Amino acid sequence: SAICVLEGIVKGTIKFEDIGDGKTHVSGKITGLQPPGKHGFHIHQFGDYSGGCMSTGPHFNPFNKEHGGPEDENRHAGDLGNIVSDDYGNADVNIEDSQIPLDGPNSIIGRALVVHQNEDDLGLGGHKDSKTTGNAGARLSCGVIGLAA
Amino acid sequence: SAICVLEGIVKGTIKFEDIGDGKTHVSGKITGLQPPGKHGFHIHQFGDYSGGCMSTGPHFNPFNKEHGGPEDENRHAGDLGNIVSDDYGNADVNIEDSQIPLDGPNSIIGRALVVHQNEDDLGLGGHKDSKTTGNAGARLSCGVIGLAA
Ligand SMILES: [Cu+2]
Ligand SMILES: [Cu+2]
Ligand SMILES: [Zn+2]
Ligand SMILES: [Zn+2]
Repeated sequence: SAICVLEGIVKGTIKFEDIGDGKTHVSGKITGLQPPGKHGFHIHQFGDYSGGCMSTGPHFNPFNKEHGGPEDENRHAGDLGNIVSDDYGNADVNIEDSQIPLDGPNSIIGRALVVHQNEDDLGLGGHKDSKTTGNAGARLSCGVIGLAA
Repeated sequence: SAICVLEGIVKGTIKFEDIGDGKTHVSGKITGLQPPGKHGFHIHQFGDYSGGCMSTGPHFNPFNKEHGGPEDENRHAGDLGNIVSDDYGNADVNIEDSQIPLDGPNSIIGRALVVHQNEDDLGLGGHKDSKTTGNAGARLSCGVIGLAA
């Protein structure tokens, strides 16, 4: 098991459980996520927010692919897609994925979870930065991913 | 390299560098650390502060020893001893140690750094809890230890 306490504007505790396989299940309640709609949600390379969310670096990309959506083969391991907030800024996270293991050479422990101001276009927006960040825009919050009981 | 952004009352960014060996060097500037004098400083088992610093659990103890000081053989790997704050609450951390590696089966990545209200008696206080926590008292702040560039 692993766990992430979000720091920044958007608040919440995100748990990670080996499910497993194979797959890990990521969940938790998020609040303060404005405006309502879809927001990019990604594991980034470094678990360092000493300099703000900017210091977590680029998307976690161990298999050296382009940015995509969680269902594409051509996809960063850290590409969890979008989560959705309602009119009050509340969101429930409930995602299953098989490129974010809790051990092994490509584990996510000690990396960072990041949630974004905009929708992640899943690499299909035809923007300058579509194929790297999904054009997801500003980093609202981040948390270091930690070993949990 | 690894890094810790302190959350709680006491503020600061603590860096961890393989030095190395062998040994890792831990440093950074801390503020808000009252009252002046010695405060226990320890790596704890879980990088989880979802429930407050309490959720980081006991001292990191991979080699299954009793609590001691950093120079004892009979010592938790997480036992970094005491740091010192001046009259204004400021402290400079500068410690070298060889039981807190940044990789391997006994790495500290994804665990937690914790700083305490009291002096750690290094297992010599003859208190109920001397040989487990050093009688270090309340957890003022904690940070998850993260992978850094
Ligand atoms: Cu991101
Ligand atoms: Cu401690
Ligand atoms: Zn990506
Ligand atoms: Zn100890």
